[PDB]
Amino acid sequence: NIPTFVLDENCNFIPDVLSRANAKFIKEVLIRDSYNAVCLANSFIPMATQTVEQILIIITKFKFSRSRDLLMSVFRLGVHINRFYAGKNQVKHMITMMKSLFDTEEAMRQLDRALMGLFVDARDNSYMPLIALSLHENGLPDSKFIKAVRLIQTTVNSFHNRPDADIEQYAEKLRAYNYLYKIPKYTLKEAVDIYSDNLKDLTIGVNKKPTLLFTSSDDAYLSHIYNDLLFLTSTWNMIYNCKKEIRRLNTWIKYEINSIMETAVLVGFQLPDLKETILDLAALISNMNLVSPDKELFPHYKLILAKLFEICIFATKANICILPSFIKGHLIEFEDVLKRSNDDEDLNYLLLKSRDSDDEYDEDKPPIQVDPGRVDNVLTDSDFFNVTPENAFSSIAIMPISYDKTIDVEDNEIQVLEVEMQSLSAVVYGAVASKYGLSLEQVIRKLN
Amino acid sequence: NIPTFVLDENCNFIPDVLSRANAKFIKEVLIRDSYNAVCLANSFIPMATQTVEQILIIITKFKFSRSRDLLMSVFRLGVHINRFYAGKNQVKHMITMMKSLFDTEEAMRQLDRALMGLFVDARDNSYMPLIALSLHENGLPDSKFIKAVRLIQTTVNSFHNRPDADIEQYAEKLRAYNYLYKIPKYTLKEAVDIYSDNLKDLTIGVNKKPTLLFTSSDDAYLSHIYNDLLFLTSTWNMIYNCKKEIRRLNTWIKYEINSIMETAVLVGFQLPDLKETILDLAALISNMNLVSPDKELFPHYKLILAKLFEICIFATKANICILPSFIKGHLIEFEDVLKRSNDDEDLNYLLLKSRDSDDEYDEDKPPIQVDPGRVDNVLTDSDFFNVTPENAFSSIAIMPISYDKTIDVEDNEIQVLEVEMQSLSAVVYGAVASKYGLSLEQVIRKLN
Repeated sequence: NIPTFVLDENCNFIPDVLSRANAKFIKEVLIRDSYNAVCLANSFIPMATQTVEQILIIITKFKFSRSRDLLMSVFRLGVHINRFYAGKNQVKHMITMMKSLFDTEEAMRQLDRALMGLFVDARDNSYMPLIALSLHENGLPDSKFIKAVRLIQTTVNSFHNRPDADIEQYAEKLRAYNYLYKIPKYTLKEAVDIYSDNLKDLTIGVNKKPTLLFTSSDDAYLSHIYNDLLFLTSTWNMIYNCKKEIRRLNTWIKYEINSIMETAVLVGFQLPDLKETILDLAALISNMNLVSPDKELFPHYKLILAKLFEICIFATKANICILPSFIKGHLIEFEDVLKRSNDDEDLNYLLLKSRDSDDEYDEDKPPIQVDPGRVDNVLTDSDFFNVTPENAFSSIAIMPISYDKTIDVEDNEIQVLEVEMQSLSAVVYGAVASKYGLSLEQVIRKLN
Repeated sequence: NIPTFVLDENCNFIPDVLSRANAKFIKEVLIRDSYNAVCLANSFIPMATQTVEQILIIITKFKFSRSRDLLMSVFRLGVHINRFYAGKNQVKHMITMMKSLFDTEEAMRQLDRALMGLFVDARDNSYMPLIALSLHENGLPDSKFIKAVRLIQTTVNSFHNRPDADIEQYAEKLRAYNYLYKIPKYTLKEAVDIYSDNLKDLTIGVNKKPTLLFTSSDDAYLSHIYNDLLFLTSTWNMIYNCKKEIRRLNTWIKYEINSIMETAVLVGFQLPDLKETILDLAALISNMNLVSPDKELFPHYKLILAKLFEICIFATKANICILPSFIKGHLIEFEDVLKRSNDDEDLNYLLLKSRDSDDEYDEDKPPIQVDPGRVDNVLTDSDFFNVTPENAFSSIAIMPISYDKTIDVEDNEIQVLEVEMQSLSAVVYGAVASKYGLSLEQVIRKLN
């Protein structure tokens, strides 16, 4: 389904948005079909946010399937940010090009004359505010676009409308370079050919004013203006919806960025070497949230995405299984076991194999991993945890981690219990203790 | 790459876990490569949780990509629940089979005799705690298993060890029906063939006592015991880890189920006809959470999985774009706009275009969708929302919805601001109002 003209060596990431190195990382980790889908979803073609999501399928090669959960979130975010940035620059140029059609009195009077010609039998003068005065970036939201097109369509009894056979199928090419564009009911293939070039030009950002039929000749006057107005209104509606979709991307991005902070902290539980990277990430997101409501956030997006790719690359090279949901589930279990634990039971007993465990063979004495009275710390498993000796005894990056537990329903309101987890660091300390054969007290004693 | 024996028409879901209609739904919405991967990930082959995840890729046919976000979470959960159930039943049988090898006094004396023979030159009696007394379901965790195999390996100085040709690559087939099994350094291909059969039977659940080479032959005795002890210890280590992984799945499932409640609520924003289904889901999850620890939760898992599939099937039939992350992002933006608004700006003003908005054409008066002073309510878009007239004036299923906003860092500690969102219901009544040509006031007055 992928058009060859959206193929790109950098997966269509703008240099200002993502580094060459990071763009290469994406090609390294995805299977061919997924890479091609990302190319299309990240391409110059205007599309609604839901269309981006349908196309965007992120599938890693088998090698990197261990860190899919992380890579998917980050890559998705990157596509959103890229479309946001690219989109803004694109619609700006579209506005400049479409505005230039009638930015002189002579061009406006030409349009005035054409409108007068087509609307010669009009019931009233509604074509002025609905069409004539709405050919700008705020002029034609969906609701007003529908009315404008219906009004144009009433003028078919003022000229001999003889649509080309199969013009509907013929005009389908007008979405080749633009999936946001709503194709109106054109009548002339001659007109559609011109609008095809116009729309392609608008997407590419070609420095060439749009062509209209009624300003290229004098022939078949009214049918030419009829099709031209359909083009003008649909294209301005498309431009309006570009601005709307850019707003929708911006809104999503801010939430994706705030929510991924917990993801990064959870990754840092599996790979504590990332501590400084994660804290740097937190500072970047803090600075982003500090900004006044009116301002442009892209510079923050750029830095944040870069920092997120640092985390992905490291996590991928570590070759452990990055499963933030699995880790959080086990942090919850740890707190629950701790909460129900007895008083001849400290964290050392709960988190760590006893030193002479391998001397125990009694079946009624479950070893620690299957003992419901102790903790199966998945971070003692080499597939879920690694740290260098240099960072083994540093504090971890931490933020408040909680989850809401559904406990009742009152009519339409679901009741929950917030479970705040405040002893999380212990499982990481327990992982270090296990790796290096120490007690918890010994590990903690690394106050430094 | 998928083994032939794991291909299945119900995606290897146990009937008691998932209905045949729901298994068919899975087959309907996934592409073939994804369906086959799910078949393997959901198969009787013992695997570590991380191995399951590496294999489990959920890819929808393009027709269903609109709801991929929901389907991915529910199907993943389903596989986890299935593996938990199947796994518990399977390891119980494995234990019964392996236990039956030495459950009579005559069988025990034969083993003791075998043991003394092989360990004739042992330098202590550690073969008793490490091996003889650890042939049970709690006997051989990884740390002990390593020591046990190392001890067995020392006995090659007590017999003529001439390992078969090409045995270590030949033994590779012992993981065909078991990916959790650790393959030890066997020496005899006659041994490996017996163990291949044993392991295949164990995974399938064949009511047939395993075979040992030293109790089935006479020839070259000591090398037979040597291989048999490697089989016994590795198989019991595998059984122990089965128990461990079952516990890991159970831990993960509880968190997936609690977290998906919010996902379901968000889907209900887009599809309020699901309100009663969502409130029933909350009651099921509440019941599950009520259960004292640690009882068997599968009856609850079963019901909850079936209720989630109801949500999936309805959302998919609806053919709208189900993006909980996107929706939550826009709930957050609505809150912010609401907070920034003044007393001249009521919800009706913030959420709905004015009556005569399509008469307005001034460029310097941005229409509602691109006006930063008002809300672009994505639920007025037919791609994101639908409801039947019968449910248009029912209140939505609601739960507390919050997000942590990262605002500062000090040392290793990340500081956040909890943002709890009130008035979320208004975006739905705003969608209803827009859908049916009503004011917000006209909607809210009709609510109970």
